[PDB]
Amino acid sequence: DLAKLGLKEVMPTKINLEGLVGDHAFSMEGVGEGNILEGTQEVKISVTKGAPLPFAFDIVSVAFNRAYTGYPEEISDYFLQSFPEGFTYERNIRYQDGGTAIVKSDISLEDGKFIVNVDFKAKDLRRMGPVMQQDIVGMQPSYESMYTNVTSVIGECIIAFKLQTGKHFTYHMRTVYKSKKPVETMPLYHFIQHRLVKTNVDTASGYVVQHETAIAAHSTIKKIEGSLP
Amino acid sequence: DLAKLGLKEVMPTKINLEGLVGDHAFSMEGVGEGNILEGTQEVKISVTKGAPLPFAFDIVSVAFNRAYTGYPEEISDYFLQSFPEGFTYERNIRYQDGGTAIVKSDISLEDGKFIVNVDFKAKDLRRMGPVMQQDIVGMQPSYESMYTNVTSVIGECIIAFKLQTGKHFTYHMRTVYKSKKPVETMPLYHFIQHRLVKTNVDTASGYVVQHETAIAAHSTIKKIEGSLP
Repeated sequence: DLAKLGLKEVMPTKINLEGLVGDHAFSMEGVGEGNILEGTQEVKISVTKGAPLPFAFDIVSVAFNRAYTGYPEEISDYFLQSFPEGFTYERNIRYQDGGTAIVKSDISLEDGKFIVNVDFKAKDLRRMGPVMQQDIVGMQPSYESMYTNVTSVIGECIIAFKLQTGKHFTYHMRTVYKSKKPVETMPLYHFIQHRLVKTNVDTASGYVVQHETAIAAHSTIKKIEGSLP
Repeated sequence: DLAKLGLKEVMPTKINLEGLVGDHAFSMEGVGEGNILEGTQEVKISVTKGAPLPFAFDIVSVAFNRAYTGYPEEISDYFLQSFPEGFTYERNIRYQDGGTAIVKSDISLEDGKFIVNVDFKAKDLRRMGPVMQQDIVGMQPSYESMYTNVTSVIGECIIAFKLQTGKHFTYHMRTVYKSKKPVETMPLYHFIQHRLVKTNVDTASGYVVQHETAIAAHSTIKKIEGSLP
């Protein structure tokens, strides 16, 4: 199964991010590993150029691979089917205060390692908002709706940053994932539950270790017999 | 418990909707009942004025009461706490094609019956889109993030209409729910899983019976020990 696609159960990954938030350009690197059957991943991230960042780090957490998703056999796995070649995605983010972000990423398979190249561009961020004031402690778990659009897969989600005061600051994320080569079966409508946490925050070392768990599933509410749709 | 709030397990409900979509004004009525502990409801809806509607009915499904939500004891129930007085909500909807909708509703408790008065106003709907062309078969299940904002509760969700061709058409919904009187405890961040189905579609009678199941819960992914937030 995974050997036909050129993958193993525990894949290492290297991710290179080029970012531009407002007028601040920066570059970030991330090295890590994950399990593609259980849908877990853990990456250590550092800032190579542009330090220190004048915004909250957590806005680029979703930029640092849906191959790390736990898919049941009853739901077709688009991302694992996309390999050995990999897949790309274009992702639009609207924050609740009007700010926007655009994330374009390519995920390749090279020497049994997931090589991710991602470009992150944010604009119209409020100077007095929690992102620029860095009042975000982390992300809350989320549910991303996934459905088929001809040959692509669309995922829509509402991400919520928890704030120091206990309040929340949300954004709407819409991603178009495209396999680089044709895929046998396109998936039906389902959800991917995410939980992205920060397992280590070392400000003296300039490293942030984040762990994401992603589990694909249908709704746990049974559809009423003879009902539409 | 429920008797202190003036409620019973199975509450009947009457809902009156005044709507304006584009230049088309209309009025709709709905009579039904639900269980507030299990989080189920079923209402029969008809069009009193403005028939026939030139748009898909399913856009007003979310307008036809979070009191019908199954809440575990470990998650505080804002909506049931809001009673006997009831609660209001203001709801903003952005469709994926640029159209918008505004829903203002009041939910009162009168004679052991949920009396809902809702105003629905939609604009900028595409003439060649699935809403005006009526290509929608129904809603898919969803997950609505719920969190506290001082004294109000904010819920954010992505609703997906299934289309006749099998494709999907989504919209982003953000609702501010406000209890009419103070509430003892405000809830923590959680989700409400919805499944709104159509149990009966009788076009000859002009009636549509819809059933919603709503279950409140935390994330089913265990938070990693010692991680942030």
